[PDB]
Amino acid sequence: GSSGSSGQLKDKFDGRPTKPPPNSYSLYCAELMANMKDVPSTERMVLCSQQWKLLSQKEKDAYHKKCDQKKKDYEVELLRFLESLPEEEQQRVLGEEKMLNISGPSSG
Repeated sequence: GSSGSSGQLKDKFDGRPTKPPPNSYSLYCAELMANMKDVPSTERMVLCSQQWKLLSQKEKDAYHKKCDQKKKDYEVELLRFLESLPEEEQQRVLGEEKMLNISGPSSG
């Protein structure tokens, strides 16, 4: 059936699950650009800023669910995958992803 006709040069959908966006803002950016087929990446990126500024709270909240939702799946897809790999493997993945739980120098 599908023996991999073509490949990629990122290698993101193999080592780790679907990486969820940072927040609704960045998420909407990809959503708008995907719809803005008749708009250059330069206009799209700029549009996402305006379209996001005009969007109401109820509208922005909708995108928030998608972002958070992606995190839920990312955790599961990452968990089922991690456990699937040995300690050594889980260590590398855990020492790169688990270490970065969305934080900086300190909570402040």
